[PDB]
Amino acid sequence: SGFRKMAFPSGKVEGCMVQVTCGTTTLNGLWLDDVVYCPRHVICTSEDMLNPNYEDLLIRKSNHNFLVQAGNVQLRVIGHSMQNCVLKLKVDTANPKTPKYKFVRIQPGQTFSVLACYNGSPSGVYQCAMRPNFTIKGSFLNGSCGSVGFNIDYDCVSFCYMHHMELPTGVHAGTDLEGNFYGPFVDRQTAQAAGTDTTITVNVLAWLYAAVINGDRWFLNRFTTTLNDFNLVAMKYNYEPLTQDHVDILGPLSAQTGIAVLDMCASLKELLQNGMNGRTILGSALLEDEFTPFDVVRQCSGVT
Amino acid sequence: SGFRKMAFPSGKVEGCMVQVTCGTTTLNGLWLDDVVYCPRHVICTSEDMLNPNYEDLLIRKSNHNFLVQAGNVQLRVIGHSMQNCVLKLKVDTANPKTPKYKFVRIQPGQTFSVLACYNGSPSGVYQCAMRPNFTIKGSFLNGSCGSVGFNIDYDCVSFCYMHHMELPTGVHAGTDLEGNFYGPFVDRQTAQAAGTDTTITVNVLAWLYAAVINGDRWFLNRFTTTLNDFNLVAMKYNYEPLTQDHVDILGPLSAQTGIAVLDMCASLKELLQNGMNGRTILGSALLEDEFTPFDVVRQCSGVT
Ligand SMILES: O=C(c1ccc2c(c1)OCO2)N1CCCCCC1
Ligand SMILES: O=C(c1ccc2c(c1)OCO2)N1CCCCCC1
Repeated sequence: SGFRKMAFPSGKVEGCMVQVTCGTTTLNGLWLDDVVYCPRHVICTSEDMLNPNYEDLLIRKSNHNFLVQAGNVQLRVIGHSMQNCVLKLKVDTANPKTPKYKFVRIQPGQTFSVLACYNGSPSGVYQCAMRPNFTIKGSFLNGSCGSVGFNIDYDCVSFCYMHHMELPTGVHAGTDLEGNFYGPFVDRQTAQAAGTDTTITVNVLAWLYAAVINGDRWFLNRFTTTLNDFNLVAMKYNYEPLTQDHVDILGPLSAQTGIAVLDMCASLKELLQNGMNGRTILGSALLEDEFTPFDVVRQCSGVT
Repeated sequence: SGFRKMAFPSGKVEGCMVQVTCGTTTLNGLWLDDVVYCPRHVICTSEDMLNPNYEDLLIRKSNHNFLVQAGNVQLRVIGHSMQNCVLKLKVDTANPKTPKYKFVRIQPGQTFSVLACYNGSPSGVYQCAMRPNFTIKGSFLNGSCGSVGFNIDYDCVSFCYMHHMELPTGVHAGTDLEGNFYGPFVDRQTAQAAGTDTTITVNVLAWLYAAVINGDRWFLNRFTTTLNDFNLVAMKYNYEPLTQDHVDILGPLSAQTGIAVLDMCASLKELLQNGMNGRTILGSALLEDEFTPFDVVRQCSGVT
């Protein structure tokens, strides 16, 4: 029993992290097969970042201008290309520790583990969610760019995120591994404001199921609701609208606990309207939204 | 910027996890050099657990009764001994992935990463604290026994915890790697109640510094206090007493932020007395106590 914010074991990804230096900028790269993936802003000075023309900056760069170091050994760069906002540096050596992997573009609400790295060396691992405004709330200092987000299905690492920047509000923006930003963000030092950081309703419900399963049941009430009635309250409290697709996804947790999804929605509705009154759920004083239904099932069943 | 509950990268420990089976009980072992460490209750049936005589149960066990599997390969057990509440199974093969390591017995308040494992396979990694009542609040299903807690200093893994049991209240108890329980707990299925789970005051203060550093400053007040005045409030709110040793440990965070430790104590005192009034600090509605001063400095400076 118990329920923890839990990251995937990071070993498979640790094996992929390298240091990329271009001139005086050092950040992290991901080494998969004979390709190192890194943020294209590695070619920028702090000056360049104000209005970079990446294609023009890249003309001034050759293979030998990108220094790739894996541990204390240098990799030979035999090719480089820019795909959207990432650089792909072809090296002469396949990463011998390349795990089974996929590049996936996740949806808002989806959770993933981040291996925070500095100079190509892992510092820590944490769990986070793609926010509905396509930011993430990370822990990233200077040098952490190119740190990656991932899920694991048994032995296959799905890479979903590469860290590129911090907004003036101290939230995080980055790309998938094809170099496409999540949301409307760009790798430029400009006014970029995030939209409304709404609560991931389906994730809250999942976590309320996790709570019931782990014996925290005080918030279960005597009411039910409908998707339309619930959504009116959701809207008011900056919760994401709940769809039938979310209800379907919650089916197994409904089945396990014998609490109909709309009943749990009615318990959530009362929690929003009445607050937690100084109570906690799974040791939280607010409604946790960075566990997916899949995360709850995984942790409650003990998938490895 | 940003501040996350962050575990150590788990790869070094992933390399140490094995499956231990004795008869019909399967749990996890830690394989370091040519020794596999596991909970001695691996020799117990669910029946035995009510009043096990471990020395008597062990007489009925030979080297060949302990099945040790690392991936899909069996290890040959050439010796076994019981040290306190752990078994040490000598195998004929040194773990080739043995990291630099130490066994350390941590104090209450100290944080560590847990690699949750099932059948010797890692499921996830999370951060937790040795509670002042020598429990931890983990996420452990059946088969997770022998999962370990650890800190990393650069390349040296300090093993501090091995998971042994869940109390009837769903909190966790385990040993150091010499098999000595944290607190008064025993590997027997009996009435074992935890004492008061007090708040780790020094850790709250550290996390308030982390908050100020990351721009969350609304709770900073116009007051200071003394250790004796603060402690009277601490006592009342089931916070651990703050010592000069804790004040000294907070010195670097005091220095960095320019907020005297006793001033932050006075801000904490007001938060206890006045509550958070629906406000959050670092996205928490309660005062987080599972970051040490060392953790805050590490994450705020970006140690790898
Ligand atoms: O809802 C509660 C409440 C009840 C029990 C609790 C709790 C809160 O937190 C821990 O256990 N209150 C508090 C007392 C006044 C009545 C209305 C609001
Ligand atoms: O202390 C607060 C408060 C103020 C601002 C906040 C907040 C809480 O949470 C988000 O921003 N209140 C709420 C209003 C009535 C006055 C006393 C209690």
